[PDB]
Amino acid sequence: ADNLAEFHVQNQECDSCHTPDGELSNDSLTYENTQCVSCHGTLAEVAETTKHEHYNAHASHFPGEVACTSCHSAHEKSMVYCDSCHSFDFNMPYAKKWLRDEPTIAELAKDKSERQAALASAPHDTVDVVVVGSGGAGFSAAISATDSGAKVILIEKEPVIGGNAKLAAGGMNAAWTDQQKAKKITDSPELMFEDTMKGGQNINDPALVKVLSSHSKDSVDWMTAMGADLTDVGMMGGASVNRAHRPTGGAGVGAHVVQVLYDNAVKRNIDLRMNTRGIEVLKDDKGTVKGILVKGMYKGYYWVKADAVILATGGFAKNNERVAKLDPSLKGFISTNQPGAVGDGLDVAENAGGALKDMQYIQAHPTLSVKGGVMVTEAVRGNGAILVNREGKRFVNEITTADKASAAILAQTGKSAYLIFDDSVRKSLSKIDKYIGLGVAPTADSLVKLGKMEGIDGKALTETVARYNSLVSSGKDTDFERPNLPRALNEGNYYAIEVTPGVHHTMGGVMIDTKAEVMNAKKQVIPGLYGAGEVTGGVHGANRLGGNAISDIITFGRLAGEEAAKYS
Ligand SMILES: Cc1cc2nc3c(=O)[nH]c(=O)nc-3n(C[C@H](O)[C@H](O)[C@@H](O)COP(=O)(O)OP(=O)(O)OC[C@H]3O[C@@H](n4cnc5c(N)ncnc54)[C@H](O)[C@@H]3O)c2cc1C
Ligand code: HEM
Ligand code: HEM
Ligand code: HEM
Ligand code: HEM
Ligand SMILES: O=C(O)/C=C/C(=O)O
Ligand code: NA
Repeated sequence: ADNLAEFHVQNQECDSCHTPDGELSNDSLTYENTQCVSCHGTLAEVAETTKHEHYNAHASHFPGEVACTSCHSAHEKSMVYCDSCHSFDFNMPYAKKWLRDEPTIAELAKDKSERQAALASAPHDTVDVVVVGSGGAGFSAAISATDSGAKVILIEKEPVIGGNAKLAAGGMNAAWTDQQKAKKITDSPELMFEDTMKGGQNINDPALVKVLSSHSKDSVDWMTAMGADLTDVGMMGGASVNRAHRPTGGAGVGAHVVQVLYDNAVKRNIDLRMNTRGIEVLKDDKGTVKGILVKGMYKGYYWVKADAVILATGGFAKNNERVAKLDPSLKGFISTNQPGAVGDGLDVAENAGGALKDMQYIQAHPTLSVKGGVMVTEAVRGNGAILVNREGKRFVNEITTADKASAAILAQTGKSAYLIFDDSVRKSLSKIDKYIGLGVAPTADSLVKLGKMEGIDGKALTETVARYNSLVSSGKDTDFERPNLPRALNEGNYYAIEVTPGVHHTMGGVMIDTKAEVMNAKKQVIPGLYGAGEVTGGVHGANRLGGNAISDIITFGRLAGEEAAKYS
């Protein structure tokens, strides 16, 4: 067969997959996937037949109900979504190499003669709020607005939900939570505020950070009330105390949080449309939003009439060309992001009249696994790992900010460093088992062996750990002044993860006020237009603190959802 449909049509009718009229049920291909499931079983059940020791196409960390058509198209060869970050040994029938080729919003100007057509038609739907983007902000905003009584349509341009949010690992910052107090941590919203302002070099908009710190405990409560487990509280860089909340044992905060929001959305029957890209915010003749034109991958262009559009589209850290224009030093770097985190949501906010701010501050995460091409959480260092260079020496306060950590690693020989930890660190953070599973955490029972495996002087490495452990014992890092020394690295085996900075987060984005309203260049609110999450600028100034983005998208998404419901 040349394609999956052709393969099946040797012994099946078209309506084995299609509706009776043959029309695609919708852009999520809900009906069609239901047919794949009716014969092949759920994803879990498919997974059983495709196990590999350390990976499985059908049993991934992606939350929500991942459609089969996310990777298996019927009438054309299709791409494996995991190939956008990994290079696992897959043999998907009818596959084609991963290649993201999505027109920019500007390029879709080529469809004027179909967009105009769409805009002249009746709206496909009429609701109160359209939320664009199914990351943490979008889901929060959809839920929020629905809880407030608004009818929402939540759209997602990828075949899968979660954006970058589902990849999040280290934690969601919040101060003065019950979760913290359960752990004997003392903190305060003013402390979180102060950490964030200095972490962002005082570029941050103070009123936005006030929302961020003051709403954080509320955001953690809200999530917890929805089913989230944010009881593990870890240390992230640039933080005075542990406040990065995450699931018990130190599991990824992101997949979990997005999973909860998704289940909550499903429970509220929120209309969630996959393969549906927001293209252009529609304004009436008085300049308030009147809807949004979207491009359904299978239904084409259509618009939704709504009083409020909440842009929750994430950042542009995967778009290296845009990143390079704003920060020429990040050009050619690998990104930790999902494939569609390319800034099309900012273009949509900009075409609507939203002004942008702080675009030039683009965060590189210091520790992208060299081997794996994926983010290794800062929580690894927060929980006690150290960084060592090829020379086998520490060279930086590993819990400093992402900007200082990146520059320090890039100044090491080979422009990469090694996270070094033991079984005590491993065991304190379950997320580290995911890296051992990826094959990116080589291990050995001695640092000499470990260094010889990775090309780190073993004897230097061994002295470095012994030196580090002493400092942990004495309670002060006089070498690099790492202010939190949670654990000696002397339990069980030792592990090394080769790391180098990757593009990660765009701290710049659409200008919003404390009600998450998008402002134009003359600082005027554009009625009905809201922005939440990484698509906004001003929250994190020049350097976002680890944990603050997940705090931010829940806080701002919830807030946008409420404000929009209310605005109506
Ligand atoms: C690998 C990784 C791990 C991270 N770990 C952490 C962590 O522990 N703690 C932390 O604080 N931060 C962490 N971060 C940062 C944080 O996850 C992100 O900032 C991300 O969650 C921002 O959330 P968001 O809702 O704004 O956008 P995202 O979650 O990126 O979601 C936005 C959605 O919008 C969709 N979209 C975009 N444009 C359009 C359009 N025009 N139409 C329709 N849909 C559109 C995108 O496809 C995407 O799904 C991590 C980021 C990465 C990449
Ligand atoms: C878009 C929807 C579907 C997807 C993504 C899908 C997935 C797949 C794939 C990847 C294969 C292997 C093809 C090959 O080896 O060349 C396959 C085969 C098969 N499919 Fe599907 N399928 C879908 C719908 C269906 C439906 C509706 C039925 C039955 C009515 C079905 C029954 C089968 C059978 C019987 C086989 C051969 C092997 C087997 O499962 O015993 N599939 N399918
Ligand atoms: C000869 C038999 C079939 C015919 C004539 C047919 C017809 C079509 C048409 C016209 C479309 C595009 C609809 C649009 O763009 O609006 C489509 C898409 C689609 N069809 Fe089929 N179909 C057939 C069999 C199947 C089978 C056997 C499957 C799955 C095993 C399937 C699954 C799908 C899916 C998932 C889509 C969305 C796009 C894609 O993945 O290619 N169809 N089909
Ligand atoms: C219930 C949802 C899905 C169904 C029914 C389906 C169906 C299938 C089937 C029948 C096979 C052939 C494996 C075998 O049985 O020999 C397969 C293989 C495969 N599918 Fe799916 N699939 C689904 C979802 C997905 C998703 C979401 C992705 C990517 C994340 C994916 C990517 C692949 C890959 C990469 C292979 C080859 C497995 C390997 O080489 O280990 N599938 N799928
Ligand atoms: C269905 C699609 C995918 C599959 C099956 C998959 C598979 C895996 C596997 C097997 C691991 C090792 C730990 C574990 O077992 O979870 C892993 C880790 C990881 N993957 Fe994926 N991957 C997929 C897609 C992606 C994509 C598209 C990205 C980036 C956008 C990504 C980012 C990561 C990261 C950052 C890690 C490190 C551990 C963590 O944060 O949990 N994965 N993935
Ligand atoms: O877990 C991490 O390393 C990333 C955190 C962040 O980007 O906030
Ligand atoms: Na931003």
